[PDB]
Amino acid sequence: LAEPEIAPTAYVHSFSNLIGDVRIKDYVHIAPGTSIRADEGTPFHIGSRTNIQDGVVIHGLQQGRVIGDDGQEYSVWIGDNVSITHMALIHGPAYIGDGCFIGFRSTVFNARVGAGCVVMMHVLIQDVEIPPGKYVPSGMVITTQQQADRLPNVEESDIHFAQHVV
Amino acid sequence: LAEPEIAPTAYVHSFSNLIGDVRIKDYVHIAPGTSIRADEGTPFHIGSRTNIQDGVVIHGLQQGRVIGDDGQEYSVWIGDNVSITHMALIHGPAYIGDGCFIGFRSTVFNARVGAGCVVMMHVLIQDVEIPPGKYVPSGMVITTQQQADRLPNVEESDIHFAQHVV
Amino acid sequence: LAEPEIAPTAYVHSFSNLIGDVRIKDYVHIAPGTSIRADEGTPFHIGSRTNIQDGVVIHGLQQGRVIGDDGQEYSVWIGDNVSITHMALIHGPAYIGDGCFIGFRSTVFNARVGAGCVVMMHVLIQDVEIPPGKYVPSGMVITTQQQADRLPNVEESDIHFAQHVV
Ligand SMILES: [Cl-]
Ligand SMILES: [Cl-]
Ligand SMILES: [Cl-]
Ligand SMILES: [Cl-]
Ligand SMILES: [Zn+2]
Ligand SMILES: [Zn+2]
Ligand SMILES: [Zn+2]
Repeated sequence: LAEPEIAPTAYVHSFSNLIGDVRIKDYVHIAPGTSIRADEGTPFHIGSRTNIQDGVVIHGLQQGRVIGDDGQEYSVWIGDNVSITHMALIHGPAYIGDGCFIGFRSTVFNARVGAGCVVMMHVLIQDVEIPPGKYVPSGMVITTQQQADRLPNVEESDIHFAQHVV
Repeated sequence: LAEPEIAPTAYVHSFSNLIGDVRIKDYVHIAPGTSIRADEGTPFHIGSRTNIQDGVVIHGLQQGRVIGDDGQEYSVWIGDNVSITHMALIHGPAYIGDGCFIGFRSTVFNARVGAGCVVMMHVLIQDVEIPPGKYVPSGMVITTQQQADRLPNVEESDIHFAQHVV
Repeated sequence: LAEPEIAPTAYVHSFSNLIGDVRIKDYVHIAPGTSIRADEGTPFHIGSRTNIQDGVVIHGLQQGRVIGDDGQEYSVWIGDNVSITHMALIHGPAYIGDGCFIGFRSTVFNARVGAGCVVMMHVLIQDVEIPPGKYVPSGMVITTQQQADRLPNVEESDIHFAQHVV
């Protein structure tokens, strides 16, 4: 496999299982207890200032890609200023836009989550595109575009909540 | 504890925490980031060509067994050609039949899942017997036999989905 | 960081990622595959005879504390005789009282769970106080005090179930 590209100012805990063509940008913080393996789906991108918390798995299917902001194909693209919180599963093909909060134990698989979404806890997002700036309440199972298209907009209190957590 | 029995053609990543009387058959693939410990409930069986993905825990209660295809008691029996996908929890006593797909973050505990089931994501299956060839949609919490007995049959698109993932 | 205080009779598996001011009392059993890091929120308390099972993460927010039984502030307080079962997430600020069962894949975050509760599988408890002696059925997402105030009392069969698991 290709080697990870780890920006000089990124922090990757030595316990993180980081493998393959994972392109990690400035000031990223990858916690212990994480698995970020581009051994099937590849490449991955993790944007600047993004935090990957303990218990997260990031993996990808061999087949299936999203377009990154650079126009290249990725198995997983996670933007800048994103929080991928404890036990989240981000499984390629997946795009998560800048500034998103992905709350505890939530999954994004075969999906695009627009910039500035606040996804709460114990959520499944699969097989859909979530527009930018949407809020997903805890426990929601979003598997159809019809559901995704009904989601509420992020409110000030949702932004406040996310900022408080991270 | 007894030692694992690892078939010559099985692959067990060195990071896997594999302990006790775990009987692993031909062409099994056990990923890093897995825990498969027969230190309480024992023994375990993992059938040929089965894949155990990163984030899975397989454990068992000291008391409580299922009958394997060989007539012996097991804490956990997982058949041939099974996919135990990321973050699944298979907790003995448990039987999972040949050809099952167990989707991301799903749990099987004190239960039997018949051959050829397609269990989707964020599912709980507990205290029930799922007949062969049933589909469990994402997010379902199955804790009574009445619920298990209402499940739909696997359709071609469910089989196609599972094959595409694995 | 301060060092953990590990009681002489506590068992902490060498694979456990245990960091910071974590105060572990008599006869505690911490499994492999656990993460218990007081590197942000701190301190933590884990009471006597409590079991932390494989797959659990215990972490805390930098800001936000609960009052322990000793009157001191904690990020996470887990009482005596508690079972924190596989893949549970206990995230500070959090208080879990003596004798609680926290079932598989359940989360307690920014919440107080009174002594003697039986919390089942795939539960979220967030932003609430659960009174002592309440039962939370599997799959419940408890995010408001109104929901918490409707919970049923633990019955003999719930106690029997918990004892049987642990
Ligand atoms: Cl973390
Ligand atoms: Cl999980
Ligand atoms: Cl894997
Ligand atoms: Cl354990
Ligand atoms: Zn995968
Ligand atoms: Zn167990
Ligand atoms: Zn945390």
